[PDB]
Amino acid sequence: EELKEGIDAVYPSLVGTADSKAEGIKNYFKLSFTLPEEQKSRTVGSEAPLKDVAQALSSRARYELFTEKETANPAFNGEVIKRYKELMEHGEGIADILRSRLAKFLNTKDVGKRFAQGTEANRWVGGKLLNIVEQDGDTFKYNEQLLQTAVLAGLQWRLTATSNTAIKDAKDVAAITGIDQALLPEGLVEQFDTGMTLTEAVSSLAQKIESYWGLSRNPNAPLGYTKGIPTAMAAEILAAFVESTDVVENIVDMSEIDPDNKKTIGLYTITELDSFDPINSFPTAIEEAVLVNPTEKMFFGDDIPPVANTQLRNPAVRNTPEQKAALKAEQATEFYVHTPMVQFYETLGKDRILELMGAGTLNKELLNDNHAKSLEGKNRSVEDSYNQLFSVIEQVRAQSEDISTVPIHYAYNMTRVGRMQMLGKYNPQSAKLVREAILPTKATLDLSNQNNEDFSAFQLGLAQALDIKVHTMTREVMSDELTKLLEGNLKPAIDMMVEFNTTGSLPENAVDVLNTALGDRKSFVALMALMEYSRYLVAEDKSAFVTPLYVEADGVTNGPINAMMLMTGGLFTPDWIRNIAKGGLFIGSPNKTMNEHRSTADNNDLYQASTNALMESLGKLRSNYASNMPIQSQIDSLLSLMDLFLPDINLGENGALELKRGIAKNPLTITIYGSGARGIAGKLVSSVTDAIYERMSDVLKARAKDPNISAAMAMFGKQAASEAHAEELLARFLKDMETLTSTVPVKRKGVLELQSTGTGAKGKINPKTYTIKGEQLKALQENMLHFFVEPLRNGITQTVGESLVYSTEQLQKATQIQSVVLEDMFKQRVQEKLAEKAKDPTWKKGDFLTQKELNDIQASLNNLAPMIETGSQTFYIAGSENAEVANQVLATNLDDRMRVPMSIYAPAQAGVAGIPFMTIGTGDGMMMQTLSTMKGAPKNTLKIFDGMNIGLNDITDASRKANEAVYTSWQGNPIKNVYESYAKFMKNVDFSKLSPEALEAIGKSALEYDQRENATVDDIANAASLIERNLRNIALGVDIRHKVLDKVNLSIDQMAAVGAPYQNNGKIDLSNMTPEQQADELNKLFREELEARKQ
DNA sequence: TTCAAAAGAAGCGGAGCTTC
Repeated sequence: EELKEGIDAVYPSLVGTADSKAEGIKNYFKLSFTLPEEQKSRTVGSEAPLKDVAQALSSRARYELFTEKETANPAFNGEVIKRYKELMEHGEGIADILRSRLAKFLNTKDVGKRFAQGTEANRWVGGKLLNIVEQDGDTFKYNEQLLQTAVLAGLQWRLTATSNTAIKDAKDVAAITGIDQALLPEGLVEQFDTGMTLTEAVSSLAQKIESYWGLSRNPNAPLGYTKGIPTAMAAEILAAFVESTDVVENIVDMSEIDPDNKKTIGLYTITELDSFDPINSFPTAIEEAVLVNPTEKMFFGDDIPPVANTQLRNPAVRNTPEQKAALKAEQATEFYVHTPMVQFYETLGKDRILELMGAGTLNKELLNDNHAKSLEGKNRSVEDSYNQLFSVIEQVRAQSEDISTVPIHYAYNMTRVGRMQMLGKYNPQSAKLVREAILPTKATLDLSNQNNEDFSAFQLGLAQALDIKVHTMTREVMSDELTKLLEGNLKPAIDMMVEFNTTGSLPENAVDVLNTALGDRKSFVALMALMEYSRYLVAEDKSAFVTPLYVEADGVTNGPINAMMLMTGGLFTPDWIRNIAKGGLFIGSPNKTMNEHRSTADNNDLYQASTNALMESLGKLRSNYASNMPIQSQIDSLLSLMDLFLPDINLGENGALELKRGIAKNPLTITIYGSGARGIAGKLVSSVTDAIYERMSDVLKARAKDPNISAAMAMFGKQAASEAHAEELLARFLKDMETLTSTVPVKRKGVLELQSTGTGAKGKINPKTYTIKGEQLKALQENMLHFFVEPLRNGITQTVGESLVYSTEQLQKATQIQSVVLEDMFKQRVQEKLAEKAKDPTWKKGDFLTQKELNDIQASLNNLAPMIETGSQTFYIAGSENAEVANQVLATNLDDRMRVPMSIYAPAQAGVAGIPFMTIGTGDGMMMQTLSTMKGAPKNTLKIFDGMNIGLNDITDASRKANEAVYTSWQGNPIKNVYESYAKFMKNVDFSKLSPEALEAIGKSALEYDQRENATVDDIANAASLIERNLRNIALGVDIRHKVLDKVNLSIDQMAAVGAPYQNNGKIDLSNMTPEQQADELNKLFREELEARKQ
C-alpha cells in the first residue's frame, strides 16, 4: 500500500500522477512497478548507472567493492578492463542516440507539446516511453537512471545474445516465412537461423532491460504497461543499435521467393566481435556487476548453478521434486578441459578445422549456387563452435595455471518434453567439437597389459569413436576389428599424432593425412580416438594412463522401441516379441546382450526390418499396377533417381532392389511422432536434391580440370567404369528428372493415376545455377510420396505393430480435443474480461488484462485438467506463448516501426504434439531422470537424451544401471496418465460453450469424415466420450502387459555397447521357447491377470 | 499437422485497416 510513495521516492520526477483514477497524465511506470523486498539490481537508486558501472569496471579493486565480493573473476585482468572501458564509452553513444530519438519524436506532429497539453500519448503503442520521461523546460527528457540502466542491459545483450539464441529448423522457418516446409529454397533456413526475428531480438532485450531495472511487476497493473514499457525500451535500443551498426537489420522480401507471399520479414544480426577480442575471455562483467544474482556466467570450482523451479518456457509447470533432484545431480558433475585436444585444435587452427570438418574455403564458381549455401551453413556451425570453445578456454585459462584442473559446471533445465537440456548453444551436450574438449569422463587405466579389462574398455571406446558398430559384435570380435584398423588404414594418422604428442608439431599435409586415413569415419570423436591412442603409445607409464576417452551407452532405435513398450496395449504377438528383441528386450535368455543378439540371432534392427517391410509393400504396389506400363516406368524412374544419388538405394543389373536401413531411420522415427507422409516425402526429396546440387559442383570441378571432359564423365566419372557406361547414367538422370517433374501420381477413388503437370524440366543444364524449384520440387515430392513413402509407411506400421499405431491415434485425438477446449475457453474468458474493462473509465483499449486477471482465468480452467501427471513428471501439452489471444501490438519504436505483437502465455491447440511429448517424456525423459537419481546413480557422465557417455573405468556398472533405468521407465503408462486427465476433462467440459471454430476442430478428431458437416453438440460430445473409453481400455492393457512381462525372465540391453544387460529376475522361466510359445504363455498370464481384476 | 520456443512491415493516427 505504501509501496506507492516507495517507488515515488526513487522516481519523484517522472511525468504524471501514479493514480489510475486521476484525470491528467497518469504515470504507468510507477503504477506498473514496485521496489522489491530484496535488492535485485545494484543500479536501483543510482543517479548515473553508466558512470557508476564504468567506474566499477575500471579496476579489480573497484569491481570487488561494487559487487561486495572479496575476490573478482581472474579473467577480469588488464586487457579485459581496457576493452570494457571502451565499451562503456560506447554505451554513452547508445545513450546519446536514444536521447536524440526521443527529441525527434517529441517534435514530430507536436507530440511533446500535445503531451504537455494533456493528450494521453504515454498510452499510445509508440508512446509508452513517455512514462519514463521528466519535464525539462518546454520539453521532456529521459529519466537518466532508467535510460542508462537500460543501456547497460543493451550492452550485455549485444555481447552475449547470439550465443543464447534458439536453433531454427525447417519447421521454424516455414512458420516464420509462411512458406511450405517442403518447398523452402536452399539456404533460406540458414539465413533465418543466422538472424533473429523482431520478436526474438526484442523479447530477449526486454527481458534483460526489465531485469536490470530491478523492480517487481505489480499484479494489478495492465500487461500493456508491465510488458509494454520494457518492450518499448527494448525496441528503441534495437533501433539505436541499427544506427550504430552493432546490429544489422535486413528486411527479407518473401515475394522474391514465392510471388504471392506478401510477408516482409525483418532479420536482425549482431555484428560479431573479433575472435581474439579480450572481452570474449570474460563477456559477463556488466551482468555480474549489475545483478545480485546474475544469470549469464560460467560456473567454476564449487560455484554450483541454482536449480530451476519451473519447466523451460513453461512457468505454469513446476519441476517435480524428482526432476529437481535430477537437475541437481547433473549440475553437480564436474567437467574438465582435455588439454591435448585443445592444443590439437589450436595447432590445426580454425582454417584447417574448417577444411577438415566443414567445407573449407569455398570457390564460389567451382560450386553450384545451392550447394555453396549448405556449405556456408556447415562452416558457420563449425566456426562458431570453434570460437565459442576458445572463448571458454580463455576464461578457464585465467582461473588457474593448469586448465585441466579447473572444474566446470553447467546449468540445466527440464524442457516441455521432460529432457534435461544443458543451457547454451555451444556446450558439451550440444556441440561435437566442444564435446571432445570439455569432458566429465576420466579414468586411470592400466594399459600395460593388452589382455586386461582396462585395455578392453580402452579398445571399446577407441572403436566406437572410430565408427565401428560396437553394439553389433562381441567385445572380442570388436577388439580384432579395431586392431585391423589401427594397424592398417589409420596407421599414418596414428604416426602423425604420435609425433604431435612428442614435438607439439603438425605437418603441413595434416588435413590430407587425417582425411585420407579416416575416410567416412571422420568426426570429432574420431580425432579424440586418434589422439588418445597416440598419447597411449608415447605414454611413459602405461600402467596409469589417464584419459577422458568415453564409451557411450547408446539406445538402440530408442524412440520407436520406447513407444512399442510404453503404448502397445493388446495381447502379446510373436512378431512383437521378435521386433522388441531388436531393441534390447530379451525374453527367456538370461544375460543375453545386444552384441550377442546381433551376432547370433538377428542382424536386422528395427530400421532394417521396416526397410524389408517397405520392399514387400513396394512389391505389392508394383503388382496391383503390373500392366500399367506408364506407372511401372514412373516407379522405375524414382527408384533410378534415388539409386543415382543416395547410398541406401541399390539397383543391381538384374533390376534387383537392395535397400539399406538408413533410408528408414528418420522416417521411422518421425512417423511414430505424428509426422505425416508428405513431410517425409519432402525430406527424402531434399536429400535427393542435395546430392544432385553437390554432384553439379563435381561437374564444375572436373570441367575446369579438363575442359575436354564429356558431360557424362564430368557428372558420373567417379561413379562409372567406362565412357559409354557413364553415358547411360547421364541418360538415366535426364530421363528420370524429365518424367518425375512432368508427370505426377494422384489418388482417385483409391487408385493411382498419372497426370501431366505441364511444368516438366526442360533445358541444357548449367551446373552452377542449376536449381530444382517450385512446381518441379512439388512434382518430385508427389512421386516420392505415392511410390515410396506410402509403401514405407505401411512397412513401418507392420513393424512397430498396429496396436501402437492405434494407441498413438487415440492419444493424439484426446490431447488435441482437450487443447482445443482449453484454448477456446481461455480466449472467451479473456473477451469477457475485456468487455468489462470497456466500462471502466480508467482502462483504455490497448492496456489489456492484469497478471492477476490472467491468473484467475488460467486457474478457472483447472477442472479441465490441463496438466498430465505421472508422479515424477508433469506435462502441459497445450501450453504456449502466442500472439492470438491479445491480438494487438504491445509496443513500437519511436519511428512507428519495430511493432512487437503482444504475446501472452496461454493454451493453444496441440496438433500431434501429445505424441512426442508423452513418448519422449515417459521414454528417454523418464529414463535419464531415473538414471540421475536412482540408488548408485552413475557419477561423471554426460547424458545426451538417449545416450550416455561413460568414463572407461565405469562402463560395466553405469551401463547396467542405464538398462535398469530403461526397465524403470518401461513400468510407465503414458496412456493411463492421459486417461486420468482426459476423464476429469470429460466431466467438466461443456461443449455447447464452445465457439463454432472450436466445435469444428473437435469434430475433426472425434468423428469420421462424414459426420463432420452438420453434427450437434451432443454428437461431438458423445464422440469425445467414446475416446475416453478407448483410452481407458488401452491403459488397462498396457498396465497388465507390464505386470505380466515382469513375472517372466527378462534381460534388458536397450542402452547398448558394453555388453552389460539388466536382469529383472522374473521367476517364470521362458527359455527354450519360440516367440510363439512365449506369446501363448504371456497371454495365458494376461488372461489370468484380467480375471484377477474382475473378481 | 513430428517434438524439444515464438516470429510480417509500415502510413496514418493515436487503433486497426490497409497495401505491399
